[PDB]
Amino acid sequence: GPSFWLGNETLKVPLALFALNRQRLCERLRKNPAVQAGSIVVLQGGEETQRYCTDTGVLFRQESFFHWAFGVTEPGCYGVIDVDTGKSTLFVPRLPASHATWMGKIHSKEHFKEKYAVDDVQYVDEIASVLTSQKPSVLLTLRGVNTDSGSVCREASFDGISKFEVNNTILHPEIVECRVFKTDMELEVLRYTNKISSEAHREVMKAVKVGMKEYELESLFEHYCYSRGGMRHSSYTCICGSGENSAVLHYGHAGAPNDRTIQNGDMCLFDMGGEYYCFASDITCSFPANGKFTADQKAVYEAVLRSSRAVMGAMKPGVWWPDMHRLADRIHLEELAHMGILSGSVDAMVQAHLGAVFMPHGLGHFLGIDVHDVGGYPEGVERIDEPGLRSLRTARHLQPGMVLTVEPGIYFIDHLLDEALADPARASFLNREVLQRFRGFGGVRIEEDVVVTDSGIELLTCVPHTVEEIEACMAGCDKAFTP
Amino acid sequence: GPSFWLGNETLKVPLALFALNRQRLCERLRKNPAVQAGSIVVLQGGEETQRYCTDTGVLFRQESFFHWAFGVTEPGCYGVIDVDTGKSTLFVPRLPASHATWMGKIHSKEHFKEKYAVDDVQYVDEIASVLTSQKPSVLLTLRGVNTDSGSVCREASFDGISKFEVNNTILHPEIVECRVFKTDMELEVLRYTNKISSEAHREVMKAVKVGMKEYELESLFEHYCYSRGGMRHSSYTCICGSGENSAVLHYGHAGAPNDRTIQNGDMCLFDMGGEYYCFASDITCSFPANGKFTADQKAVYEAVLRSSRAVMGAMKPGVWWPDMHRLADRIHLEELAHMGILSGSVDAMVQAHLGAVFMPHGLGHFLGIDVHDVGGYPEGVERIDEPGLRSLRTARHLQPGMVLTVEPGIYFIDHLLDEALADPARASFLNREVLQRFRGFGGVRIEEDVVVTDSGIELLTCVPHTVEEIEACMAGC
Ligand code: PRO
Ligand code: PRO
Ligand code: MH2
Ligand code: MH2
Ligand SMILES: [Mn+2]
Ligand SMILES: [Mn+2]
Repeated sequence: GPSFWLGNETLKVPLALFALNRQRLCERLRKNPAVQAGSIVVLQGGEETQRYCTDTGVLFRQESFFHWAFGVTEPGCYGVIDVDTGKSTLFVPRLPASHATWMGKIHSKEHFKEKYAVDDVQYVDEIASVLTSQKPSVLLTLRGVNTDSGSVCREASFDGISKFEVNNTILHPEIVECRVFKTDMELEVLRYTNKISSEAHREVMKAVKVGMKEYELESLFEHYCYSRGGMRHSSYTCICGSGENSAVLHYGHAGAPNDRTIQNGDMCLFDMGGEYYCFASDITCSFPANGKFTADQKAVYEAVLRSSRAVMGAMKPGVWWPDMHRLADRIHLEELAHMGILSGSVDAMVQAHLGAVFMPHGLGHFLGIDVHDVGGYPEGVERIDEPGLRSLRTARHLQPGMVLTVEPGIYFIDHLLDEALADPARASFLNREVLQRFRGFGGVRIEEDVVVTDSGIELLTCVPHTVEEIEACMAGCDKAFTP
Repeated sequence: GPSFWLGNETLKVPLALFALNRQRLCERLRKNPAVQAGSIVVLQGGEETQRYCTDTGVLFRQESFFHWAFGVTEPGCYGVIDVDTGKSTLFVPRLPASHATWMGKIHSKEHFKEKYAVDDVQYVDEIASVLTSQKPSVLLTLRGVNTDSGSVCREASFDGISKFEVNNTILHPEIVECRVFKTDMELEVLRYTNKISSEAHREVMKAVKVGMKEYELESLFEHYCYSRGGMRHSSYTCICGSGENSAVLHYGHAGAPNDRTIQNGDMCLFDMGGEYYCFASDITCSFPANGKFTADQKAVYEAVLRSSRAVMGAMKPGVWWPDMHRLADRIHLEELAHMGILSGSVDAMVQAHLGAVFMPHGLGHFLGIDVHDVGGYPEGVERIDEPGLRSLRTARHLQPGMVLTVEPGIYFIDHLLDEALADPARASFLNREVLQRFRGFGGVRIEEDVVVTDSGIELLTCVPHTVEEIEACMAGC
């Protein structure tokens, strides 16, 4: 069957991937005792947008649930799936004749049927008549809360939908659960997004020079991903933090726009990931700007490497993800004590939540069509109300097919360090005579993407993440070179 | 005073630029007989957005009117201007402590006052209290219709605004008219955006090879503009049309996403422009993929070059922009007739609107903060209901300080050609036996950005646009 492909060395993605997702969704809904016979899933695709009131078009990127079910890149579509039969119908806009002058060929409905391997294609303005003819019992629309944004997924609507019975509660938890477990075809795409992003990270590490602006490397990363990977989008705005900016977890946004000059002795923390056909990647490489770790930089880096490796070695089905976060905390505290930054009982440090001073974010998150992917907190899975752990994007137990980031880090964040020094329950663990030397260090994060298997994990990422590999990469060594 | 700068060789833009815009706006409002003493202009900045219901942040780009007035890059702000005194007050978000962990330094109000050279800075949550203290007669908010999108500019709102008298009709035409006329400081930025975009077009022309995907050149263009020019955004989605796609005027969007392989013998039409600090550029280069014009490609190309140069040379204050569009039409028809595609009286072809078959779009448009900049059709300026001219984005007469694109083109668009061939009033002019050789040609567009001066124009763009220049650039010369 047909495939999405951007030529050259880019990945061919079979449209069968989306047919399987639809099949899996129907199979799950058929098992759901509350789903009525004759139900139809109704999804509304994204629409094209402009900047504010101007006619400046914004490049259209499909809504993620609609993409997951259909793989459709055109704006203005709807899509329906008959639960009982699995039959799929794509609704496409009826375009004006002038479209052929300004925007491109006005493809036939049959063109879209063959392109997307759906069972039927109709025009959007006929949706009410088409659905009436199918005599559905209930329309299942999409409404629910994203647990990272807090936003409500807005459900499909069309003129005449009020004449149908509409249920907007069943579908969201079910399609979310389908998205949590990646198919073999989806894993091929996530292997590819990690491959290209890993290559781009290596090119960035080879290119960094003292005196460059952070955004020069953002630009290079995105250029590699697009020109060599066909990744028109990134999965999120590139985080290119040098020096003290490496302690700012989502640095690089419009208010702090990757505009610092890289200086000798700085650590760089580059958290970047290209997106291919709406599939994410998320990789973080930390490294010295000048290509040579100092003793202090090596020690911090090695501490995060130890926690990364311990978590990856422990991950398997049945493991509770908060336990991995606590494991990383304990290891960071142990290693910071071995460095002389902390002293005393690590057991007592953990009770005082001292780990969250150095790692205020979650250990890692589901990844998929969204970089912070859906399904981390389904009903009954509670957020843990403690420093650090409350920022975890899931508190689930690991199961085969989940895709997670593993991204421990250690940072030197002045307001968190000063809070600890003002708190009698935490202050005594800090050795200011050594800590002072790490003020303004920034931080280190080591992030890889992994798949939970039947017995452990598969590593998707291939970047230089040991001290020796990093120094070798920055010295221009071939990838195949093993220091 | 302070300047916006992204380091390296990027342009330092003085924040005085925006102070001058605020002063010019107040000067216009003070002359408006409907404006009451004690009025305050209230603008609302753009807010950060995410992809649909996800937490995936969209890179924030400021709303154009707010940028024009204040130059502010942070989301979530408001800005007000006392009309009588010109005093400016910026309102910034009061950020939570966690901002320092996740997003960066929590700058003080004094930092923002120094950065933006405004008279006062307050927190957004104080806007109602601050404005109440000033006892305004009326708040002037922004509402009006963009004549390219048809969308309504949404006016500022804040908690408590219902307690004030609000006027939402006066401001839009006045701030639009100020944007139409670029200051010398604005022109310096548009010279720079054209400089970097021109350099990037040259790099793209040198890099094009048969067998590449169109999007490889989109990527290179944007990489040059960002890494070398500090242009994090483009002014619009890059149009990288090869072969038949060069006849698709806004090719490159998500439904036709620059995904064709460039083939030997194809024409390329690359319409791309980087954006620096929310100032646009818009440049188009057309050229043969293999670096050598065929006779047919050269003839089409030189026809568009002729109209490009004729229009630029005729532009001066007082010229009616529709006349320039018709001038390009007439030249195209003359040249297509010389090539044997057309036959008969060019005067009669013009009366039949045949030029619009080959150039269905407007000759060019205002350019500024937005690539299709505001103010093309103020009240009293009417759109001309004829093929081609109806797509003109302004029907104004030219005046000094206006910034225009000049972008004639000739395209071979099947449905327009076929409609003309069905019409006995136009079919006689077309020679099917010659036209058939140009079916699937695509098209040629040549675009320059210019400023109207007291005596003529100043050309901002510097790209290879003669056949000799193009072939030399592409041969690695
Ligand atoms: O948002 C998160 O969960 C991770 C933490 C570091 C940056 N991204
Ligand atoms: O939209 C416009 O007015 C011009 C015509 C060709 C592409 N841009
Ligand atoms: O977390 Mn990247
Ligand atoms: O027209 Mn660009
Ligand atoms: Mn991540
Ligand atoms: Mn233009």
